[PDB]
Amino acid sequence: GHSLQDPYLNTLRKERVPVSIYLVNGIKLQGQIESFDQFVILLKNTVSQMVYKTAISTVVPSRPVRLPSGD
Amino acid sequence: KGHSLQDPYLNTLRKERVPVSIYLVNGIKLQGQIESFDQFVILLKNTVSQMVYKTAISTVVPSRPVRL
Amino acid sequence: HSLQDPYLNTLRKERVPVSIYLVNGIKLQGQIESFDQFVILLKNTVSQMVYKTAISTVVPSRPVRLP
Amino acid sequence: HSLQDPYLNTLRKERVPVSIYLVNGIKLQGQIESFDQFVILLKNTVSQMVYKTAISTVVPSRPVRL
Amino acid sequence: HSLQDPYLNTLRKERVPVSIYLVNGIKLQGQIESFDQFVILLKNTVSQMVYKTAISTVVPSRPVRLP
Amino acid sequence: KGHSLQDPYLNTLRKERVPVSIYLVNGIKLQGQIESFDQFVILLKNTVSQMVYKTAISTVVPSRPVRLP
Ligand SMILES: [Cl-]
Ligand code: NA
Repeated sequence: GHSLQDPYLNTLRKERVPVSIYLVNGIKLQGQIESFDQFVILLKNTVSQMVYKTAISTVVPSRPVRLPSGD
Repeated sequence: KGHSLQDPYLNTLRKERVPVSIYLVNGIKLQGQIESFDQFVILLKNTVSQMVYKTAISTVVPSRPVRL
Repeated sequence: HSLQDPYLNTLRKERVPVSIYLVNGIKLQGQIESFDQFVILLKNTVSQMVYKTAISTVVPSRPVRLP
Repeated sequence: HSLQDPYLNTLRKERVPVSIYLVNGIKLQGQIESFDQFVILLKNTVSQMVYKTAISTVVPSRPVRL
Repeated sequence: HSLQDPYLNTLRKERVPVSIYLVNGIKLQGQIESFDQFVILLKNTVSQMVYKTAISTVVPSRPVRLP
Repeated sequence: KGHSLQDPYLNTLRKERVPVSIYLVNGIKLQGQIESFDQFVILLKNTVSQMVYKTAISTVVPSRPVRLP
């Protein structure tokens, strides 16, 4: 049922857009989205850290990105 | 019943481009307009469009009264 | 939902002033305008949509009918 | 289910005063009037509806056996 | 599930003292009297039912040897 | 996208006994090696042994790069 979530994350991934991921505790993670599934996002820099979507509040691209639908 | 209220409510905000605030469970206030949404996230536009997980949302507050 | 629906419907139909406390301790006040499985529309200055996942307790301002 | 329901039911039937602590740390107190899969109705001056998703612990004021 | 269940059942059967840390940082202590899919019943100085949704970590006072 | 990323990722950390830090939703940082895990919990071990609910985890951060899934 991720008809917007999946293509949006896929676009950020394919375009290698640096993102900020804000967590429910206010912490801010930064990096590039490497992969994701129903439950987690793999966010890359020094290592690739695995972020649980339950703990995410908002994903903020570092620059404007064009949604395609269909990814 | 859901989302018999939530969907038309967000869709109205979307179509009418109503300025809104989205308050998160940590207390953070996001501001902008609803660009689109699905079952689990809302895309909120301002300088970029940020994707907000509904799990993390407490309230959505339109900047003005909206119809149905 | 067995208990929520009648309880919220009584509050709505009777226009009972209510407080809704959120999981982070914030207190909202107003009246129930409508609801569905996942959200409550809380009226005052404007109608704000509250996600039930973010609600801890709903406290009426006066006693409400059984149930 | 197998523990939760009989436990809340016992508290309800025996009218045992309980404290319910929420995930934010706030303490509610009253007697459990009814409950379902999602909420507990907790009675004193008014009956307040508590979402189980927001509960940490239910602490009975006295020893209860199920 | 395949790990949580034998782990909790072992702590129960062997009356292992545990500390249960909640998502708000609060610490509960006691021994596990019983549990089901959604709650843990903790007993001792304080007797109480704990919702797993609110738990961050279960820290046994000594390591558990699993089946 | 991804199929199940979580299992092979946790399995690599488990099998290779890779030191990890697990950050919880309240900001608390746990450290150790992944002893085992299932769909809902992770058993972490070293200075303290403990069972962590995934519902309470924000991010798992390996101490060193982990092989491609
Ligand atoms: Cl009442
Ligand atoms: Na152990």
